[PDB]
Amino acid sequence: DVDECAMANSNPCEHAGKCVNTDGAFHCECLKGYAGPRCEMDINECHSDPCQNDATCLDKIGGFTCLCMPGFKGVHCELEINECQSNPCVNNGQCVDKVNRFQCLCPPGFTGPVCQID
Ligand SMILES: *[C@@H]1O[C@H](CO)[C@@H](O)[C@H](O[C@@H]2OC[C@@H](O)[C@H](O)[C@H]2O)[C@H]1O
Ligand SMILES: *[C@@H]1O[C@H](CO)[C@@H](O)[C@H](O)[C@H]1O
Ligand SMILES: *[C@@H]1O[C@@H](C)[C@@H](O)[C@@H](O)[C@@H]1O
Ligand SMILES: [Ca+2]
Ligand SMILES: [Ca+2]
Ligand SMILES: [Ca+2]
Repeated sequence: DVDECAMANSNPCEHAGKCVNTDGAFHCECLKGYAGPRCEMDINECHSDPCQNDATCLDKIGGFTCLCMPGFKGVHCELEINECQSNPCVNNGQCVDKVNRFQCLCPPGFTGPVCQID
């Protein structure tokens, strides 16, 4: 048998996989996110569709990241930002939290996006 893990100048496994010599061939212990007989395959962690609310899943090494639609947040984009948190309405306007925006319900006699015009 040839020791592919010892006689090699560089790792015969891909992606820093750990070479384990066997009789007639060799084995590769793959790090997280890699698969295949030589760890050559990058696992697509986005195949399970983890991102919610029409977010876009980007495949990463041993994981993923979600690009949220505007107005959403969280690991899976499962939360909605509350644009009313900053108290945008003035003149005692009531703030309604929408997706990626707020709406100020103004008391009669006031207009404007945040009820700033008497
Ligand atoms: C397939 O969908 C799952 C829904 O939650 C998701 O967990 C899976 O994600 C992975 O799990 C969480 C993250 O921390 C890991 O890095 C990732 O492998 C997804 O693949
Ligand atoms: C927080 O308040 C500001 C105005 O002060 C507004 O621009 C933001 O949209 C709101 O979320
Ligand atoms: C991925 O990103 C999200 C935010 C949406 O714009 C999708 O349409 C896109 O494919
Ligand atoms: Ca061998
Ligand atoms: Ca991946
Ligand atoms: Ca919102």
